[PDB]
Amino acid sequence: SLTDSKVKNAKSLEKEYKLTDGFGMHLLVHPNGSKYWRLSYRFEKKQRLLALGVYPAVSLADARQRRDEAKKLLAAGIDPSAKKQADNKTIQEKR
Repeated sequence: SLTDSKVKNAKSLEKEYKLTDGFGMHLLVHPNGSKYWRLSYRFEKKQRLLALGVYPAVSLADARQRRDEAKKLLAAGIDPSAKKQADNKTIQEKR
């Protein structure tokens, strides 16, 4: 399971790598320096990858919330790629 500090302190390498958080979610740490939240899921029923947002715009807590929302859509038979992820307000945006 990831922590805020592991996420913050992860450094880019030569090639992209994934830091897994569980339940299909990972942080992609890209050599471009950017950090992407992603969810692996199955639907229709191929394996797919969902973008959940960009750190630090989206925190680890925020990413887990967006994962949860995607799992709810999946459970209702809705492809979670149809969702505008930004409609999930972040904890800071809430402020």
